[PDB]
Amino acid sequence: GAAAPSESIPSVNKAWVYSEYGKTSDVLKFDPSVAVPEIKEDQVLIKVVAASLNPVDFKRALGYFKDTDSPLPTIPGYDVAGVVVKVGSQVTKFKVGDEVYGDLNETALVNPTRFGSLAEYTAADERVLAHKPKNLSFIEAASLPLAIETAHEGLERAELSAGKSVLVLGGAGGVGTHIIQLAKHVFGASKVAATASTKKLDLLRTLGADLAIDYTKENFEDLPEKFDVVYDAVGETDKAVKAVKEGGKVVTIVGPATPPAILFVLTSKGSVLEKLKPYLESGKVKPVLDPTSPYPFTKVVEAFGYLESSRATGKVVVYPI
Ligand SMILES: NC(=O)c1ccc[n+]([C@@H]2O[C@H](COP(=O)([O-])OP(=O)(O)OC[C@H]3O[C@@H](n4cnc5c(N)ncnc54)[C@H](OP(=O)(O)O)[C@@H]3O)[C@@H](O)[C@H]2O)c1
Ligand SMILES: C/C=C1/OC(C)=C(O)C1=O
Repeated sequence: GAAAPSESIPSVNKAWVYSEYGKTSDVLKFDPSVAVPEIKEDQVLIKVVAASLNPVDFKRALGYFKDTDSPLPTIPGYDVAGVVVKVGSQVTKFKVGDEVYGDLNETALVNPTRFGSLAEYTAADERVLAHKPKNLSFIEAASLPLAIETAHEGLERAELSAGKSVLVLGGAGGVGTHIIQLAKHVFGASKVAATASTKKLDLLRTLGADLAIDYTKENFEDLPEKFDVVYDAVGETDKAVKAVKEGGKVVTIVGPATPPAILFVLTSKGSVLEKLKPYLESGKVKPVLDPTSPYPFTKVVEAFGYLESSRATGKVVVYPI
């Protein structure tokens, strides 16, 4: 990884952009000539290969955290996978040519970058990145970071550990599919239960759920079984706190949290991806892609529309970029 010739890195590129808050179907526009971000000293520039969408992208675009957002206009997209093309003077972990992936924004809700991953090139902090596992495609790798890190962090916050039981509310989405796999294969849960609708129960079982609960037919909180950990990924903490054992832990990623449940917002860290590398290399934890993935870079508006339906199974990914 010698530096790229400087004239080989463009100063403008194609990206999706919005200049005012609103629905993606109204505000999200293709711009054939936006600035490539200049990197800071602790960042790398990446040639984006694939990007995933997350609900935060559209909630952000609606203006839900405008008071702590970065200035408009915005190029959306948190998740990235691609190839390093430039490294800042303080970077030590990556060199030009490294294949990398991560969630760009250390703090999702406070000063996320203006220059997101739905662009041909993007700038990323060294600290949010990890080396792409050789056995994963760029589509697969881009699908992972925000969701798998949120799954991981919520399970750690809930103190999950070997032999304990866990109930996952929303097992079939970007986050939930990882909550199940991590709980079973990384945290050593003795029993993993999870909720989804009728046609998604077999998927939950395939990912490691011992008990798949159809929420459209029955109410988990009325079951006599109670769990050491309940991880709410839907926003049902009122009910979640009824399913936990005394002294157990309930976490949510959708607020507000009814005590004793806690809400948190993930911190994006490349070190989490690195910790999980061996599970990703062995296939014990797999990426989960929605059957409609990938969407071409021309179809980003459609990709958001599908995500906004709340029906995605695993991840919506954009490729080729
Ligand atoms: N606080 C944080 O750090 C953080 C980080 C990431 C995400 N989030 C938030 O967490 C939530 C989940 O994000 P995500 O990326 O996993 O979303 P996602 O992929 O859009 O979730 C879609 C899935 O949700 C399932 N679902 C919807 N309502 C359900 C219910 N009542 N019960 C069980 N399953 C249900 C759907 O399955 P069915 O079709 O079977 O309903 C679908 O498979 C979002 O609100 C997001 O904004 C928070
Ligand atoms: C990615 C971060 C998220 O944080 C909150 C509170 C959401 O709803 C998100 O999607």
